[PDB]
Amino acid sequence: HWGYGKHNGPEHWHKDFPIAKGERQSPVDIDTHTAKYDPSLKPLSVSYDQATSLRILNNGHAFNVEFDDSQDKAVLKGGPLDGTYRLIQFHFHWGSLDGQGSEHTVDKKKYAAELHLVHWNTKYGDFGKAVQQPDGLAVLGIFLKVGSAKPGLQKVVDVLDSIKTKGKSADFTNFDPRGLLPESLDYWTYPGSLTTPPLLECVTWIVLKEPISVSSEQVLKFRKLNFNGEGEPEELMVDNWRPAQPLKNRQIKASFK
Ligand SMILES: [Zn+2]
Repeated sequence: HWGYGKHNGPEHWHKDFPIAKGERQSPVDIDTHTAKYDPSLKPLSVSYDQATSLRILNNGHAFNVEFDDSQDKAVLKGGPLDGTYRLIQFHFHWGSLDGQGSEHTVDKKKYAAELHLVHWNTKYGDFGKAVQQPDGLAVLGIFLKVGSAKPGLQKVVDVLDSIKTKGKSADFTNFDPRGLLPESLDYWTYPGSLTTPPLLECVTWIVLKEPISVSSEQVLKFRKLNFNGEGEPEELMVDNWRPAQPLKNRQIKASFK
């Protein structure tokens, strides 16, 4: 099965998922000088006040913080988007070392980690139908650098001991994802894909320019998670990132000058 090891990592995924070599794959390098300001983009609207988190799950590739997406409770709209996109989960990608871990890069710079807040277009009814559409998902990507602690991340960090291994979940109610956002909502946007198999080309990416800072202790706790299940040989969950893919026939647009 696919993963992030030498024998099953990103360079192998195309054998089971040929779209891995497709025309709109993610992540990409964001070349800041080539991205063009688009004055027709609108401000992002991130409306998370009524978010209902439910559970946190180690799925063997990352951990997902899952939300109730059966009503418009936590939604993303505006920016490049037409319509309303409902938050279903967030997760991170991170490195074994502070100098790598992000999926997107900025002028080839790798951040220590990257947060993905995943939303689906309500016009398609359910996430499973949305991923079959070219405008099915909107993913808000936020870079993490190591410095000061992010207070709003600590509740996530502290539950990780209870979901160490693949297949473990824990109750995770009343978590406010607003505590993971930077000050500015300036962003880059482009059409792309899921960054894990099945790699479907269904995502409008919105990548924030401003990173958030997390502490060394916080990222060290991410690195104590395991890819394996309980009772199996320990393989630390680190370096769960796909590298940048060819931009091909795409333009990255900036919301800011
Ligand atoms: Zn992701």
